[PDB]
Amino acid sequence: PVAVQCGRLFDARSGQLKGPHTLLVADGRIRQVLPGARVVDLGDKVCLPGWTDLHVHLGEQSSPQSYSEDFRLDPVDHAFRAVGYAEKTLMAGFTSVRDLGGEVSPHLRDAINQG
Amino acid sequence: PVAVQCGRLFDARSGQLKGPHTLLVADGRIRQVLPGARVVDLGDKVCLPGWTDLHVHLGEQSSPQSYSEDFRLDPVDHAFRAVGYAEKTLMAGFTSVRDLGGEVSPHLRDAINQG
Repeated sequence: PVAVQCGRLFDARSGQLKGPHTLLVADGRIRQVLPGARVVDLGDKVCLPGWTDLHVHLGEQSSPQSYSEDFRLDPVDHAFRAVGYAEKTLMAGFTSVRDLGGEVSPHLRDAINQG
Repeated sequence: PVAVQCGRLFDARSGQLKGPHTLLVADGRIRQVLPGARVVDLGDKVCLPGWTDLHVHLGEQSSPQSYSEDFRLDPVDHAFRAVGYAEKTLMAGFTSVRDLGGEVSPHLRDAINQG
């Protein structure tokens, strides 16, 4: 049960920035948004929900050697690179993505969901 | 029957440069080498036998896009390029070549021999 302390809350539904707020997190879900249990301090930070990227290709990245690469590399190499690509995407603030092509993402999703 | 007039003859067998000479050409072969019939003047030129290149690949040429090209191009394109490559080779003084790899040269040789 971790209580997160935020100096400023962004209301996605309306589109306005509210004042200080306290979020109660339990069981992986948000329980209470009481304005104002381990404590997390973010007093000097603007609090926002996680971002979603509705168009990504986590199995690949463009390079000067991209086109010649489609006959030399196996999907295992693409998975080994997608590990780092997914970590980079998560650290940038995007907690969800929609992948729009490639047969490694269904396996990457299964691996991520299993921890 | 064309008589070629040469100011200086190179003797390949011995390796020395001789003096003026007259070659008699008939039936695609050399008949007489009399020292001295249509006449060809090369008085200011050193005459030498045709050259041979014992290692060529007339079906290809190296380029920055060479490796990515092995999955996109068909042998017909390679033949169309080998036409110009063979003309360039012949004009440089090489009347014979030994080709050491590629399945277009046996067809190029047949085409050249047929005229």
